[PDB]
Amino acid sequence: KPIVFSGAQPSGELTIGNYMGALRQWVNMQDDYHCIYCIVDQHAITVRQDAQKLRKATLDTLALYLACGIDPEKSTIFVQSHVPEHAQLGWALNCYTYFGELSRMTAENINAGLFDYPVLMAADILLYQTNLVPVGEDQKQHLELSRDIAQRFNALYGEIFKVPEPFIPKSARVMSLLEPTKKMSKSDDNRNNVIGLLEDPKSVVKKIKRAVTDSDEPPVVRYDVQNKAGVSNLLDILSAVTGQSIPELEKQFEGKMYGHLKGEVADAVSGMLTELQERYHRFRNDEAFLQQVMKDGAEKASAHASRTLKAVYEAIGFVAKRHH
Amino acid sequence: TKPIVFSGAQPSGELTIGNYMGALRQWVNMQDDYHCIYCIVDQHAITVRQDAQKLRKATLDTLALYLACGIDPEKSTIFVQSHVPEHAQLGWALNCYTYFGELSRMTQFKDKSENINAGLFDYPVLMAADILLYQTNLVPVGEDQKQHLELSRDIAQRFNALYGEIFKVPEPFIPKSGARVMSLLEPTKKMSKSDDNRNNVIGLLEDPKSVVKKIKRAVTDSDEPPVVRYDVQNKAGVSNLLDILSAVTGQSIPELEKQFEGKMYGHLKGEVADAVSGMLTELQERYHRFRNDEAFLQQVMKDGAEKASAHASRTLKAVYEAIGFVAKR
Ligand SMILES: Nc1ncnc2c1ncn2[C@@H]1O[C@H](COP(=O)(O)OC(=O)[C@@H](N)Cc2c[nH]c3ccccc23)[C@@H](O)[C@H]1O
Ligand SMILES: COc1ccc2nc[nH]c2c1
Repeated sequence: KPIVFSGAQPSGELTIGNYMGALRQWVNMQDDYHCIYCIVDQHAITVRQDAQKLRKATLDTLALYLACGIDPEKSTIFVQSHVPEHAQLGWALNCYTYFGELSRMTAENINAGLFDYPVLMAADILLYQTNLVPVGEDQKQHLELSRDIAQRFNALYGEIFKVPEPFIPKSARVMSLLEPTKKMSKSDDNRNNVIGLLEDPKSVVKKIKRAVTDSDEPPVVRYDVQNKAGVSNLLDILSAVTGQSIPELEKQFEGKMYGHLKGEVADAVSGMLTELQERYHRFRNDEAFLQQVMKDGAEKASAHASRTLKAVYEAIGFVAKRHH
Repeated sequence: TKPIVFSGAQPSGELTIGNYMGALRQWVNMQDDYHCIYCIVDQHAITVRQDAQKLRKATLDTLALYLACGIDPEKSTIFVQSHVPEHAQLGWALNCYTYFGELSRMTQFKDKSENINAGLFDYPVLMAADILLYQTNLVPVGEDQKQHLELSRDIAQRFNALYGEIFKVPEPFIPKSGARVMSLLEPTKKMSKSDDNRNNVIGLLEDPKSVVKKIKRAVTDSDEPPVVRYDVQNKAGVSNLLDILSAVTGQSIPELEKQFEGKMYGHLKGEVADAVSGMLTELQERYHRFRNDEAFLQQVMKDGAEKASAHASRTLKAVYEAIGFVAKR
């Protein structure tokens, strides 16, 4: 099976765009690939965090990924800081990364971590002999650096690393509720644009009801991204939840207004979210289960990570560690 | 418990008399008075590109040389940096509490700057992690590491202010003489352990006969008559020789100045060559005994890494608890 590596930020509150797009897709491909999910708490501290919130957010992220359907028996899920090999390889790879490359990544009051984290990101991927990396547009420059580091290192010492590839195929279109041209992003400043995975029925209704549509006369529920971005976004969201086709939904809403569309979308999204929240709260409230998931995952990751690091360390020419 | 001493040296190039006077000499003398931990910093060495076989050999060379200088494994903890994962772990964490401007302003980074890698830029942060891991009180180094040591104090204070008494704020221990030994043919420049011109340097593993010839050819000055007195502006070479003689013998500069009244640079150089040649002969005798005893070197690295890991993990656990990571179970 090809190895897939995904970094999960313990800070990003996931939206329905994250779930119905990328996540639900990957939950269904756990028997096709050897998937690795890394909760990146060492990346998170590049921005200053409240200590207690970061600890909570780490566990919130673990429970939500399990709630979405990540299976710790099939996939490997773990906390980044629990595996020392990431930092160990991170430093080694600093020495085979040009300063110019990090300065070219798109002044003196910035912390060194925020400047230097793309090297740790490269080490995260290269530790596990990774074949595929699903990235957004924003993470593409980081993957190229990881690929350039791997090729540069292999040219000097032989075939130590796999040169990773991006996962090209896309999933599910979910746009922002008040700016349907812009995609629904977890990083969005305005939260009225997004529907979080842990939102209750009343909060979704309020946000869906206020979603921008259009001033067509008569009002007509038809798919058209150019001219009816808002109405089209609501149909896409409804299609993603229920599995019904857009033309099937256009037939369903024939002679119906936007208020009735918005009601069916709110009803459907909350039906999906309520099952996901049952799972979330059940996993999140069981500390013994979360501890056992983290131990097994870190144990799995560390076994594989140490094999690569030992080869990296042997190649560079360090004296081998004495054990007992 | 005793206050803690930590220091380290790179296994790259070949250690000089400069490295001995500014650091190793103080390391040997501190062993009973304080709890001493000394480290071979192979992770710092790879910031400059090494041959793989040369790096492995240089690590074991450096270990043997510590032992030959008088670093006793029964008194001090001696280990290889890469054998303790906690150095890289804390190093990353301290990156997030170090400003970019602090690293870009570094003298040592600018001088070292074809292969300008991120490790060379990020060098002082890992050095801070080396020191702060062991609750270090004193750091015996040469003058050229003063700026690096300032940053690890700043980092320690900055972190402690936010999270409490996690680190000790370390203090430099720079010697009165031999803190900055200068090049023999270029006494305005520091003696390096990777100088292209080898005649600038007195290697610790260099043939004493060859070392005596380098001292004889060391540049002095055009003063008429020749006078042996300390003056780094106008008499850099003579001052460097007086400084070397002071540090080997333990005698002060004014003591030596009186001793050389009415004498010239032939007497000065004869004394320096004699004192240094005798020290390196004895040092190299002990060296080959330790260096060829692989089982002894294997046991020192094992015991040292074990002692280091126990202490380093105590500090890292508290750092990780403070910053808000979920603890490893
Ligand atoms: N010409 C000279 N005259 C007098 N002293 C000198 C001369 N050249 C070097 N030194 C001193 O020798 C020690 C080793 O330096 P390295 O370059 O091996 O290695 C270095 O420059 C350190 N960054 C290694 C290190 C890494 N982590 C640490 C933590 C604590 C202390 C030291 C370290 C140093 O103390 C240095 O000040
Ligand atoms: C890029 O990752 C790393 C890893 C360990 C480190 N220690 C100091 N800087 C570091 C950077």
